[PDB]
Amino acid sequence: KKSKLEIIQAILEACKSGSPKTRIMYGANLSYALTGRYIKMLMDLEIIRQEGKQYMLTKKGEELLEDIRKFNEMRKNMDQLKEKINSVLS
Amino acid sequence: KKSKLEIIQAILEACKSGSPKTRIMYGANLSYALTGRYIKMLMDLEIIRQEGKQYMLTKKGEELLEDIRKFNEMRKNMDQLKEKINSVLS
Repeated sequence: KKSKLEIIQAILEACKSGSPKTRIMYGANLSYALTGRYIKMLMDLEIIRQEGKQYMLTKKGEELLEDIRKFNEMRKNMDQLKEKINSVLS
Repeated sequence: KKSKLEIIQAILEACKSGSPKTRIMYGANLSYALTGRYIKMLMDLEIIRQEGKQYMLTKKGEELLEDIRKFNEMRKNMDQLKEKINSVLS
């Protein structure tokens, strides 16, 4: 099960190069109805924008996606360092 | 209440420049008996060593303390980035 942040990241990743609603739906593993609710939320915050049937990232959305990717990389490195620490103590 | 890792860090920080048992006890906020148990554990793992009445870090212990400090800094930066992300989404 994806967390709220993982759902948002999936939506932004799809919108990075432009994406229709159905692609966003399957990418975030959401019902069609829930996909609409997330899209509306992100559009209201001006994180994504719409061009015809496609959804794309705004500059704000691009920066947000970058921050999320950076956050996930930090988590990965932290988890690995924790394994290093634990190996020394056990 | 300190976590196990916070207790260990407090002990290593005290041992960095050499420390008697009582100083370690108050630094880690442990009973005298528990302080002895942690000291024995770290000595068995060769993380700390004893010179007279003083306890000091071994090279292994120095590296461990550095890893813990790095880990805590990573956590701080991660928490701050999470605040940045949350501010954009709310």
